[PDB]
Order: sequence, then structure tokens, then C-alpha cells
Amino acid sequence: GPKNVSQKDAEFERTYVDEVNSELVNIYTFNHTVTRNRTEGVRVSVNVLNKQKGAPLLFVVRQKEAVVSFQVPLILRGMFQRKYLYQKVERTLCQPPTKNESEIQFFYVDVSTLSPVNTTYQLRVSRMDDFVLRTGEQFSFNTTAAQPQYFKYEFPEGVDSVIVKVTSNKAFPCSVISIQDVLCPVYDLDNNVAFIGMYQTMTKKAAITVQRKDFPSNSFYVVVVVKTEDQACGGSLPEPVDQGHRQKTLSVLVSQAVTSEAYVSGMLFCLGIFLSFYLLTVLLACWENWRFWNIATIAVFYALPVVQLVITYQTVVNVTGNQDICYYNFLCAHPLGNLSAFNNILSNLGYILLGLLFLLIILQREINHNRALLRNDLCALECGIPKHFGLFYAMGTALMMEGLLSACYHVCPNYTNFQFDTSFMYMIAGLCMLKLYQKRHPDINASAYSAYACLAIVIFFSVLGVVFGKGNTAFWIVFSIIHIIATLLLSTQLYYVDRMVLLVMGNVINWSLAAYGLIMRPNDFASYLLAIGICNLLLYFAFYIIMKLRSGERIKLIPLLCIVCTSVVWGFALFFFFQGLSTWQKTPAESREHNRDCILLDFFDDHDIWHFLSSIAMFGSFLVLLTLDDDLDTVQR
Amino acid sequence: GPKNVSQKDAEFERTYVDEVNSELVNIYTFNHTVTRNRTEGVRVSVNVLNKQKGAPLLFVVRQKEAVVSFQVPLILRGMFQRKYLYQKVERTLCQPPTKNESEIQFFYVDVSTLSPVNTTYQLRVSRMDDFVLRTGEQFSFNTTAAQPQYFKYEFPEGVDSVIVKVTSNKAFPCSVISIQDVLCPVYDLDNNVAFIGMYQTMTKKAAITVQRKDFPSNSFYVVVVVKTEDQACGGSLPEPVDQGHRQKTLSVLVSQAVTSEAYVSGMLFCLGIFLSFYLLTVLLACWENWRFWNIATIAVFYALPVVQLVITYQTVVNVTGNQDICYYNFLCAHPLGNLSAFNNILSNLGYILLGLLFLLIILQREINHNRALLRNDLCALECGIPKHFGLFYAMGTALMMEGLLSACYHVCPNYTNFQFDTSFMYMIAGLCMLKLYQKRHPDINASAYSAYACLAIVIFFSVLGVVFGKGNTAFWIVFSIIHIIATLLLSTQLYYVDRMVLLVMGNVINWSLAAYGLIMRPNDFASYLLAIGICNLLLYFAFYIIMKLRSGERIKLIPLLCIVCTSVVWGFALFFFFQGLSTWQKTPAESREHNRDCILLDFFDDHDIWHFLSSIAMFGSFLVLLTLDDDLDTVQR
Ligand SMILES: *[C@@H]1O[C@H](CO)[C@@H](O[C@@H]2O[C@H](CO)[C@@H](O)[C@H](O)[C@H]2NC(C)=O)[C@H](O)[C@H]1NC(C)=O
Ligand SMILES: *[C@@H]1O[C@H](CO)[C@@H](O[C@@H]2O[C@H](CO)[C@@H](O)[C@H](O)[C@H]2NC(C)=O)[C@H](O)[C@H]1NC(C)=O
Ligand SMILES: *[C@@H]1O[C@H](CO)[C@@H](O[C@@H]2O[C@H](CO)[C@@H](O)[C@H](O)[C@H]2NC(C)=O)[C@H](O)[C@H]1NC(C)=O
Ligand SMILES: *[C@@H]1O[C@H](CO)[C@@H](O[C@@H]2O[C@H](CO)[C@@H](O)[C@H](O)[C@H]2NC(C)=O)[C@H](O)[C@H]1NC(C)=O
Ligand SMILES: *[C@@H]1O[C@H](CO)[C@@H](O)[C@H](O)[C@H]1NC(C)=O
Ligand SMILES: *[C@@H]1O[C@H](CO)[C@@H](O)[C@H](O)[C@H]1NC(C)=O
Ligand SMILES: *[C@@H]1O[C@H](CO)[C@@H](O)[C@H](O)[C@H]1NC(C)=O
Ligand SMILES: *[C@@H]1O[C@H](CO)[C@@H](O)[C@H](O)[C@H]1NC(C)=O
Ligand SMILES: *[C@@H]1O[C@H](CO)[C@@H](O)[C@H](O)[C@H]1NC(C)=O
Ligand SMILES: *[C@@H]1O[C@H](CO)[C@@H](O)[C@H](O)[C@H]1NC(C)=O
Ligand SMILES: [Zn+2]
Ligand SMILES: [Zn+2]
Repeated sequence: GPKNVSQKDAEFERTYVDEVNSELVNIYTFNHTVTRNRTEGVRVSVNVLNKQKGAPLLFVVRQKEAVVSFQVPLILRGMFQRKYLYQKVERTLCQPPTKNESEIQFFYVDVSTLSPVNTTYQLRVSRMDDFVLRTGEQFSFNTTAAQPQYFKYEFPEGVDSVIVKVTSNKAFPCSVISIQDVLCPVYDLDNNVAFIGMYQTMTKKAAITVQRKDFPSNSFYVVVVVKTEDQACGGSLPEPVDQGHRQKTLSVLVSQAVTSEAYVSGMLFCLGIFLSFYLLTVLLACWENWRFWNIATIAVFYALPVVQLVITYQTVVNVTGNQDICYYNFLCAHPLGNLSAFNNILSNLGYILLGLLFLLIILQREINHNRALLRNDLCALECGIPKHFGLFYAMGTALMMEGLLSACYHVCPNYTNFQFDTSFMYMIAGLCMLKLYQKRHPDINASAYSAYACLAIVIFFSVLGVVFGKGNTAFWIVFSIIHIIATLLLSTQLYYVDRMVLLVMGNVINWSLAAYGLIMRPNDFASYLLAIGICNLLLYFAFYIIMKLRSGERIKLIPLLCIVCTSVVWGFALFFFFQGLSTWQKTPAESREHNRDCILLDFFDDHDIWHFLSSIAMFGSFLVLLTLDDDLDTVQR
Repeated sequence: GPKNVSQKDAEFERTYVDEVNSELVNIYTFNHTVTRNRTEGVRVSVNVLNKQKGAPLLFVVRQKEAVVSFQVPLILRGMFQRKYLYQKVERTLCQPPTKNESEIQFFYVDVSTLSPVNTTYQLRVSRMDDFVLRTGEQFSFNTTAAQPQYFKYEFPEGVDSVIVKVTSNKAFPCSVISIQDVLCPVYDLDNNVAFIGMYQTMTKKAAITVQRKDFPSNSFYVVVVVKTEDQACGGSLPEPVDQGHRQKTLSVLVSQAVTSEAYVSGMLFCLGIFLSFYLLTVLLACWENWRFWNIATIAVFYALPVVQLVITYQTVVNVTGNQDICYYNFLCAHPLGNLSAFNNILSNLGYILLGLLFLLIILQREINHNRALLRNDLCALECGIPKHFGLFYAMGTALMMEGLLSACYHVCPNYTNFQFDTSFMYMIAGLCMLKLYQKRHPDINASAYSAYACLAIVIFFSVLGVVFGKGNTAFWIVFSIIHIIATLLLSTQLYYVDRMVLLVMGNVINWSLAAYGLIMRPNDFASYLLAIGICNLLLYFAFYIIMKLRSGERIKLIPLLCIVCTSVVWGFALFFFFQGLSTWQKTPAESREHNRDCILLDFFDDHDIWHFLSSIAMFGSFLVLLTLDDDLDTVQR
């Protein structure tokens, strides 16, 4: 008729080996003492032995204000109707903050089974002394898919933001690191975990900025969960299948985030240099002298897509809390307002102020030229090299529009959102091809449409590469061969001592870039083709310099200095562009094992320094084009 | 020392009124008999009475192969640290499919509390006889936030796809309708629910297509959950707060989906008419006679964004199962392959074949014109009206590109993804303004750039309206006044009997459209401005006809027929364009209470008929422009 019920008084830190059957139920009564100030965490471990296939043990932990219950061997879901089985289950117990200063709290563990044979479990309830996290101290722990871990941080006084950094040494147990408030329960199951709070799938790295304003209890729970499968982290997979051998050893560090002097140090470093250029130029001019809207039209046909998509799409995460959508550099992302990576946006102040200053140069030069025309001298276009500021204006505005088309990319950098930032750098890379060429020929408008078509073709090839973002080896070699063919065909179009010497030093760099693209197989294709863009640009600059050099004229120092400085800055910028060029892989999990701290002035990482050197180098090359054949203001041949 | 444990034998369909305290535990033992063929569902209801604030009851349902456990009064989360409290909790019990043909199965209900005073619950375990769903039979039920319901469907033989339709009568309890397989457990909690399966937040309507290939058990569970708050369905909100009065009365119907004859009936109806046009024209021509890439360049600058974004973004849902992302017409969406709304994509076969046929017309006419030029007659441009097929080619290709720019919108129609489909209809609406105008003037290229700028300005206003998609009343009235100002300014530019009579019938329709835009305040702005586009287009056509009518010439019938037929088809198309024009609101929940069944041939809804009549009307108007001033091939004044 009735069952045996064995009610017994148990203790902490003492393994209990008992056994139950279909007609026995074991009820253990643990107690402890909780204190207002110091907190502690009970963790229950249960482990059946040589378990039979009949019926699981069923465990119930009853507290004053919550009930937890599971069934051991725990069975978790695969993906395509697969089941994984764990002989060993553990959970920490959520307990609401205490009211009294110290009190005694009980809780009972109920073990029962419906299997008609004995089963020998192994209960053990243990106190946790490393529950609370401390600011700046690394701390390790192990957790399988059946043993979700969680710890508790609470902000000190005067810390209004921290950043949680979790880092494992191996890649293929997956994980989720959620950060929730301290209101029980705690969603730390494979299904509950993504319900609230901000989470991040991790493979080797995870980082989450947390702010005090979110949590009125001045604390939060860091919850670490390990997934049954590694598909969502790039891995591959081959009735229940035993999977109790798969741990993950982690390390959690919670350090304070920059307060306010980083912000001002970022502004007062953008403004303190990009205005240095302004003053330098305006003071140089006095010494020297006293000793239509097509770009914006295309940008407006693209902007409402870019602007609306990115603005709406950031808010989606900002209201969701799923940080696997936008591919920031989470170690260096210092949010202001609703902007997550604020520094990745000031870093585009260069392009803006530099395109603007280039325009303000061209304006003055054009009106000076028309005033000198009103002086009625023979140096209209014969004694000089025919002036056409129409394309200089184009460069000076395209730089401005680049300082906006990527400042919107760096709001949710993403797989789809990519081509915005770097494709617009081909346009400005194309114009330098035009003007230089145009600087030796009367009509280029017939080839201007062809240049627009060539840029569109490059963008289409970039789109194709982005579509096959997992580009096969055949994919890579196909582009390799077609680009070598393009180089070989382009060598002919430029046809002596140095005329053919150019080809000696061109094909080698073509091969070198292709070889690195093949061997690295970088996930990024457009930003890789950009490297070829700059390489061709610099080679063309050098070649035109060489051809100008086989005439008995003399280059004035004022542009020669520009050539050398622009070359050196392009030396820097490609370095900081290759440091981050592999830092973007398929899945946000391993697109996160390439992050890195803020390098310069606590606020800017690599990419934020490339957003600087790129603008300064391109401005330097603009001035090179403006002033390169400047000395030829007398010869009318 | 030890507790009282009262183990008792209970029965189904019999309310149990008992009471427990800190030192009593009640264990009820229910049993039943399960059969291989017929299935049934146990549903437990528990209801504490006049509950005190101390400590909840804790309930545990232990079965052979699963453990469920909750705590009554159940407390669920608000949004900003709010708690809602339910004195009444129910759950159905998942039980795995039985092995034997019939067997006896036990399960125990454990009720216990840690409160040191009596608490009077009310247990009741009831069998469910309407667990299994049947194909084609409506069925109702009630469910609060604490009582998640779920039922079981299993496909018959010969049904490889069904569509679940759930429809409530009131709007502000929210819901989630998940559809999962029949492997226990069943995720029917506010946190588990979105873990697997395909779900849909509902307010008044929900529909989910389900296919047999997904489920190897030839069955699935429909799970209905009611949310604590209505924020994610457009509603607004004002220690635990009692919320036990908020039900939701639903109705679930699971009907078979179209097998294959709908698909062929859709193709053989697109091909059976858009080729009727082909044969009609090619046979008309014999009787009558025997009795550069700018559009594609803009489309390519937009396509890789459109193509890549939409293709990637459909797969996101297709691998997620969260159907609150893409705004289909779920009642009419007949998927093929990975395409959800396949019919919404064939419906753009018109634009393709009709733009193509228009081009093939223009080609023949141009070569006929050049051959006639080789005949060396005086009717070069004087005796006729100056021929320039350059813009006719533009229309004939822009229609093709519209049959692709919206056929990609109708893959995940969305808030961001919108402007693709209808903005490209302004371009073709603009060209008809040009050519007609161009048909009376020698130079329009000076105003061609202005027309491009005007279209860009309209697109920018559309983008601004889309950004403020929740446009305020001040927003609407601002556009109202500025558009009336635009109409008043445009009236002057066209300056008699009828010259000023035109203005009498123009401002009235301007006011009428503005008034309907204000009163309805449609969520869609660009597609609303399109109505003004067609209205202005038709008025301009009529006006040019009137001015041609005050000359003593005679319009040939061949274009006059075209005028009248194009007018009537534009009569139809605007009707089907207004039937779906409010069917797109802010949230996918209520963007779903405007769906409707497939109207024509089991396969096409309203919007799929507008994708037809729009193409045919625009093609008709193209031929009107081509043939309108055709008779003037003799007059050289
Ligand atoms: C609360 O603590 C433990 C439960 O783990 C119970 O066990 C004994 O407690 C006494 C002190 O009160 C000590 O002898 C030991 O800590 C325990 N006994 C042994 C043999 O180790 C204790 O009785 C519990 N108290 C109540 C009121 O339940
Ligand atoms: C987590 O990592 C391992 C998981 O196996 C735990 O056991 C250690 O494993 C390696 C090799 O056996 C060594 O680090 C030690 O010899 C093992 N520890 C022993 C035997 O006690 C390891 O203890 C765990 N580390 C924690 C919890 O900090
Ligand atoms: C299984 O069924 C019920 C539990 O609801 C138990 O109760 C009695 O069953 C007998 C028939 O076996 C009938 O008299 C009634 O259905 C129940 N009694 C009364 C007074 O209504 C039954 O004993 C259970 N059997 C076992 C073996 O547990
Ligand atoms: C679900 O709807 C109501 C929820 O209150 C249930 O009760 C009915 O409510 C209205 C007004 O009282 C009427 O339809 C009936 O008079 C009520 N039913 C009664 C008194 O039995 C209703 O029963 C539920 N319908 C179901 C479960 O089908
Ligand atoms: C437990 O079961 C045994 C026999 O199985 C019986 O003698 C005893 O009375 C039961 N109850 C106990 C030990 O409390
Ligand atoms: C502490 O003691 C009990 C413990 O719950 C309860 O009365 C209350 O929380 C506190 N009361 C006093 C008087 O401190
Ligand atoms: C099962 O467990 C009980 C509890 O100790 C034990 O007495 C018994 O011998 C075991 N084996 C069987 C067959 O009951
Ligand atoms: C239940 O408690 C009562 C007193 O509270 C005691 O007399 C009895 O022995 C206990 N056990 C039962 C009724 O099984
Ligand atoms: C039916 O009876 C029991 C019930 O579990 C078990 O042996 C098995 O499921 C079936 N056995 C036979 C012989 O049918
Ligand atoms: C509490 O419940 C028990 C169980 O019936 C009852 O005997 C008792 O009178 C109730 N009240 C108190 C104060 O114990
Ligand atoms: Zn960038
Ligand atoms: Zn459409």
C-alpha cells in the first residue's frame, strides 16, 4: 500500500551514498545560517552509478520560496532528434536577499524513483565560498552541459560601469554567458538562458559591459552555460548518447571601465591634431604668397538604406540583449548614449575635417586661378598643365562621404552591413587614377563612364565574394588567376629603359598579394581587394613620377615632401589595416577570439587608428595630386 | 523531529480540498490507463485560497520519466522589475508515446510548504478528451498567463502539409503559439517557449504552415502561452500585483494546405496571359503593316545590398523559427524550397515579360525608323514629332528592374526592407512626365538632372517618413501643407477656357488624397505617396490629351483604345492597392490581424493581383506614350 519515506537530517560537505526504489522516498533536511552582509551559495551535486535504462531518479529541492526539480541521468537535446545523457548533475540554489541580519534557513532534498529496482545515487550538498566576485581578480571553474555555473558581482561605491571578461583556453565546448539581475529564479538552463539579460556565445573569449543604472540592486549574476553541440560556434558533429566527458575550464575577471577622462582624451586628441593640420596650412599659405552633385546623389540613394537599416538594427539588439548580432571589438567599445562602440565613430572625424579642408583649399586655388585669369596672362592652359578643379572637388567631397558611410557601418558592423565602409574607398581610389591620367590628356569623359563601370564591376565582384563568404579554394584560385590575367592585360595597355622596368616590379607585388590572399584565405574580400587598390595606386604614382623624372625639369620641394610623407603614412596605415584584417570570421563566437584592448589613450584600438591614418594618408595624396606638376607653370609645349 | 507525511490515493475529476503547514506533506497517488492508439492528456489544477504573504505552496508532479514542479501563487516577471501574482496554476502533463498497446501508469503529486501556518489549496486532476486535434474542426479554450495550454495534432495519410490558424476576438492579452515535436518535455513556460519550434506572437490572428518532412513522428504539439504584458503587441502599461483576471479565449483550426495543382495553376495562369499579350501584339503587327545603362547601374549599386541582405535575412528566420521578423500574409503564403511566400514572387512575372515585350517593340520601331530614313523621305523630324527612343528604352528596362527590385522585397517584407519595392515605381512614374514633356520640347537634358534630383528628393522625403514611421499628427499635417503648397506652386508653372479648368479638377484630388492620408494616417508613407504619383500621372495624361484636343487633328483609334483600357486597368489596380494599403502596422502581432485568404485560383491574394494589374496598366500607358501623337506623321509646322 504505502511507500517507505525515510526522512533524515543531512549535513553540508558530506557525500551521501544511499539507494531508492519504486517504493522508497528519501527526504534529506539541510539547514544553514545566512547573513545580511556576507553571501554564500549552496551547490547540490547528484550522481547516479552504473545507471540502468529503466527510469531516472527524480530530485526535488524545496526551499522557503522556490522549488527546483530535475531528473538524473539528465537528458538534453541534440539538434536533429539526438539525445545526450549525463550521469552527473549539479545546480547552485538561488536564494533571495535576506531580511534579518542573520537567520537560519532550511531546505529539503527529495529523491524518488518509479523504477522497480534499486538505484544507487550519490548526493552531496556543498557550500560555495567563492560565490561573490571581486573586482580585478581572475578566477577559474569547470562546468559541463549538466552543471551550469553562476557567480555574483556587486558594484563597489564609485564604480558605475564594469566589463566582464571570460576567457577559455580551448574552442569546442560552446557556452553562453548571460548577465542577469539578482531577483530569483536564475535562468541557467539550456532553454531558459536566453530569456532575459544580455548574453554572448563564447568559444575562447567573451566580454560584456555592464552599467549600474541597469541594476537597482547594485549587483548581478554572471551565468555560464555549456551547450550540447558546437554548431553555433563553427564546429561539426558526427536514443541518448553518453556525453559526460566534455568540460570547459573558464576564467572570469570583472574590471572597472573608463570613467570620463577617456572620453575627453579621445575628443581632445581628434580635435588636437585634425585642427593642427588646419593651422599648419593656413599659416603656410601666408608664407608662400607673401615672402555636379553626383557623389552626394549616389550617397543619398545609398544613405536612407544605410542610415535607416543600421539605426533600426542597432535598436533591435539594444532592446533584445543578444550580443551575437553586431560584430564589435568588445574589449574596446566605450558606449555613449545608445551607441555601443562610440570610439569607432569619432575615429571617422578625420575623413570629415580632412575632406572639408581639402575643399577649402580647392576653393581658394580656383578663385585665385580665376583672378589671375582676369589679370589676362598667357598662362591659361598652355604655359601650365590644364586646370580642372572639377575632379578635385569630387575627391574632396568623396572623402567627406566616406567619413559618413563607414561611421554608419561602425554601429553594427555585420556580415550584410559590410560593403558600406570599404567600397566607397575604391571610388576615391579610382579618382586618383583618373586625375593623374586626366592630367596628361584632353578628354577623359569618354573613359569616365568606363571608370564608373569598372568601379561597379569591382563592387559586383566584391558582392559575389561576399555572397560566397565561405569562398572555396576553387573560388580563391579563380580570383587569383583572373586577377593575374587582369594584371597581364593591364601591363600591355601602358605600351625603352624604365617603361618595361615598371612591369618587373609590378607583377611581383601582384603575385605577392595574390599569394597572401590564397594562403591566409581571409574571410574579408572587399577589404582585401582594397590592399590591391592602394598597391596599384602607389605603383601608378611612382610610375608617373618616373616618367616625369626622365625630363630635365625639377620638382619643387613643396610637393616632394608631400610624396614622401604620404608614402610613410601609407606605410603605417597598411600595418594597422593588416593587424585587423583577419579579425572577422564566420561566427560571432570566434569572431570574438580576436579582440584586443584599447591601444592608444585608453579609448582607441587598431581599427580606430586605421580610421585615422587612412584619412591622413589619402589627404596627403590629394595634395600630392594638386601640387605634383605644379612647377610646370611656364612651359607651353 | 519528523514531519507528518500523508500518502493518499486520489482520483481524476474530483476536487481535493486539503491543507498543509510547515510540518505536513501531502502525497496524492493518481493512476490511469494509456492506450497505443487513443491518446489523452492529464491536466492538473491547483488553487490556493485567500493566500497569506508568508510562503508559497510547492507542488511537484512526479511521473515515470519526468518531474514537473512549481510554486503557487505563481509569480511571473513584469518588464521593469514588476511582479504579477496568480492564485491559480494549471499544467498539462507531457507523457512519452507508450510502448505496449495498453498499460497502467502512475504519477504522484507532492504538496508541501515551509510556511508555519495552515494554507488551504484546492487540487484537481482532470483527464482531457479534446487533446488530439482533428483536421478542419474549430475548437475553443481559455488560458491565462499561469495556465499554458497545448494540444496535439497528427497528420493523416496523404497530407504532407497543414496550416494552423488561431484566432481570438480581443486584442490585449498577448500570446505565443509555438509548434514543437512530440518528444517530451514541452516548453510551455514564459521562458522556455521561444527555445525551439516555430512561434508567432498573436493578438487577433496567427497562422503557421507545418510540413510532414519536419516531424518524423507524424505529429506535433501546438502550444499556446499568454504573456504578462502587451508591450510587444502595441499595448501600454500603468512587490507582486494580482493579475488573475486576464484570460484569452482562442480557437484553433488545422486545415490541409494546397497540394500541387495550385502551383501549376499559378504558373499556367501567369504564362497563359502574359504570353497572350505577346501573341496579340505579334499578330496585330502583320495586320497593320500588311493590309546608357544608367538604370541598371543604379540597380547594381542597390542590388548587392538588396540581394545579399534579403537572401541572408530570410535564412536567419529559416534557421531560427521566429516568424515575427518577416511580414508575410501568412494565410496566403505557399512556400517552395526555402522561399516562404512563393506566390508573392511569381506575381512579378508581369513586370519582367512586359518590360521585355515593350523593349522588343521599341527595337522593331527604331530599326523601322532607320530603314525609312534610308528611304530618304522628308519625314525625319519635321513632318512627324521628333523621335527619341532613348527614354522609351529607359522605361522598358526600368519595368524589368521593378520586376526584380520588388520580387526581392517579397522575400522578407519588413520595416527596413520596404523602400525597395515602391520607390522604383516613382522612377517609371517620373519618366512618363519627361517623355510627354519631352514630346513638345527640344532640350530636356537640362531638366533631366533636375528630374533626377526631384526623384531623389521624393525618395528622401519617403526616407524621412519611414524614419518617423510612427508619424505624429504634426508630421502628417506638415506633409499635408507642404504638398498643398507644392500643388499650388505647380499650378502656376503651367501658365483661356480649359487651361485654368485643369486647376479646378486638380486641387480637388490633391485635397482628397491629403484628407484621406490625414484621416487614415496609414503606416505606409512611400506606397501612399505612390497614389499621388499615379494621380498626377493620369491628370497630366488627360491634360495633354485636352491640349491635343483643341487642335483640328484626329487621334487614331489604335492609341485611343490604349488610353481607355489603360485607364480602366488603373481603375482596378488602385482598388487592389487600397485593399492592401493599411495591412502593415507597427508590430508583427497586429500586422497579422489584417491577413486574408487566397482570392484567385487558391494561390494569389490581393497584393499578388496588384503585382499584376500594376504591370499591365503601366505597359498600357507605355504604349499610350509610344502611339499617342502617332497620327502627326505629316504635319511639319
Ligand atoms: C541544523 O544543522 C545541522 C544540519 O546540517 C543539524 O545537525 C547537528 O547540529 C548540531 C548543532 O545544532 C551539531 O551537533 C552538528 O552540527 C549536527 N550534528 C552532527 C552529529 O554533526 C542541526 O540539528 C540542525 N538544527 C535544527 C534545529 O534543525
Ligand atoms: C578543472 O579541470 C580539470 C578537469 O579534469 C580538473 O581536474 C584537473 O585536471 C588536470 C589533469 O588531471 C589537472 O589540472 C589536475 O591534476 C586535475 N585536478 C585534480 C586531479 O584535482 C581541475 O581540478 C579543475 N580545476 C578547477 C576546478 O579549478
Ligand atoms: C488505480 O485507480 C484508482 C486511482 O484513481 C484506485 O482507486 C479505486 O480503483 C478501484 C478499481 O481498481 C475502484 O473501486 C475505484 O476506481 C477506486 N476506488 C474508489 C472508492 O473509487 C485504484 O485502486 C488504483 N489501483 C492501483 C493498483 O493503484
Ligand atoms: C472561456 O470564457 C469564459 C471566461 O469567463 C468562460 O465562462 C463563460 O463566460 C461567459 C460569461 O460568463 C459565458 O460564455 C458563460 O456564461 C461562461 N461560462 C460558464 C458560466 O460556464 C467560458 O466557460 C470559457 N469557455 C470555454 C472554456 O469554452
Ligand atoms: C518500511 O518498509 C519496511 C519493509 O519494507 C517496513 O517494515 C516498515 O514499517 C516501513 N516503514 C518505515 C521503516 O518507516
Ligand atoms: C527576524 O526574525 C524572524 C525571521 O524571519 C522574523 O520575525 C523577521 O524576519 C525578523 N524579526 C525581527 C523582530 O527581527
Ligand atoms: C534493494 O535495496 C534495499 C534497501 O537497502 C535492500 O534491502 C535490498 O536488498 C535491495 N535489493 C532488492 C532486490 O530489494
Ligand atoms: C502526524 O502528527 C500527529 C500529531 O501532529 C502524530 O500524532 C502522528 O503520529 C503523525 N503521523 C501520522 C498521523 O502518520
Ligand atoms: C508490456 O508490459 C510491461 C509494461 O512496461 C513491459 O514488460 C513491456 O512494456 C511489455 N511487455 C510485454 C511482454 O508485452
Ligand atoms: C492547522 O491544520 C491542522 C490540520 O487539520 C488542524 O488540525 C489545525 O487545527 C489547524 N490550525 C492550527 C492552528 O494548527
Ligand atoms: Zn571600418
Ligand atoms: Zn509589392
